[PDB]
Amino acid sequence: RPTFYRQELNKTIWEVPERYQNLSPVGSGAYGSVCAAFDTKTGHRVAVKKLSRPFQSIIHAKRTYRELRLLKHMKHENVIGLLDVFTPARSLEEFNDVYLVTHLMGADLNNIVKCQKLTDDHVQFLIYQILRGLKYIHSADIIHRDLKPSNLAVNEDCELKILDFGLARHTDDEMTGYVATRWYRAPEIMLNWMHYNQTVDIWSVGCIMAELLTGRTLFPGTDHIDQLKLILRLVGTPGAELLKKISSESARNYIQSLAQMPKMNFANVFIGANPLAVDLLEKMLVLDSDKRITAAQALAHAYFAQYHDPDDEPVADPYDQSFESRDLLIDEWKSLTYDEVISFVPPP
Ligand SMILES: S=C(NCCc1ccccn1)N[C@@H]1C[C@H]2CC[C@@H]1C2
Ligand SMILES: [Cl-]
Ligand SMILES: [Cl-]
Ligand SMILES: [Cl-]
Ligand SMILES: [Cl-]
Ligand SMILES: [Cl-]
Repeated sequence: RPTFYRQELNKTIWEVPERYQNLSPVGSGAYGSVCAAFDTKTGHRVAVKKLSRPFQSIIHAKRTYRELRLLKHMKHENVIGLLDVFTPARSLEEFNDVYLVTHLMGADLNNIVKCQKLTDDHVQFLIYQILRGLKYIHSADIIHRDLKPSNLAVNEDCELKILDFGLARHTDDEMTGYVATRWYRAPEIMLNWMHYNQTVDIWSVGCIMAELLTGRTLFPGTDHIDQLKLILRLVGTPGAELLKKISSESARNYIQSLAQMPKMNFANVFIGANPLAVDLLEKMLVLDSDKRITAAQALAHAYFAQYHDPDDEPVADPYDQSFESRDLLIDEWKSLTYDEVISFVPPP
């Protein structure tokens, strides 16, 4: 067991191993506080995330377990990777606090795309890395669900990592009105049309790739309905085949109230873009999710000819998510989380 020291950082007590020095607050969502630090063991500038009220309810306790299981599994260049997890507790009986550690990232896609100049070569490399990471995530039957520019970390050399997996956190109010939180969402999940699957992430990659090419948001809707009208104007109103797959009758009833529109010409929307970029956007931005290109199929598209290497696009170990259908008490979720903290093995 390392030695721990205590310090108060913006109204909060932090108890961390001596290896972590020069702690300084970076911010706080509603589910945690984050400090920057120097790790004397690895020599990395690290990002440390402390959880707020991890075991306050059954919902919160299960979310804490879900986040720790997911972060312990992900071992890929283009996805967030765990360096450490710790608790100052010496037993299950006094266990209350969880701390998570990752290699530090100082900016998102918004920081590097708006406030710089992107060649087609930059767009190829950034979208290649997102799809390399997604092939790995999807091979473990994991769905991200919340891909958007603020959840993609990018460094000086244009190297990219996916972070902030959807842990089923987003509220009704967070998705309301003129908000970036909704602009990258597939229409089947925005309006609860049907049981969704991993194809929802490919829709989000299409919206991100269009925005890198034009410098503008693809579907900046003022509300759920305005956004659907923007989507259907580009990709066309649904045919009988997709309408049958919408399980919600009221959702089906509303779509059928809209005047029929054909799919637009993408060469006339994305004026001047590489024709191979236009062709890939047409294969991602398909209304019927059954017919979208997969991450594994997209990596072999001629747009990425420069970067594609089928011997260096790895898949994940199997990931058991049977806990998701399990009904347990707070103290049972807390015991499972404790076991995952003490069994952690750091990377080499
Ligand atoms: S290193 C980082 N997030 C990791 C958070 C985390 C998540 C899990 C465990 C530990 N730390 N985020 C950078 C700060 C903002 C600017 C670029 C991105 C967003
Ligand atoms: Cl230490
Ligand atoms: Cl990482
Ligand atoms: Cl504790
Ligand atoms: Cl964003
Ligand atoms: Cl597993």
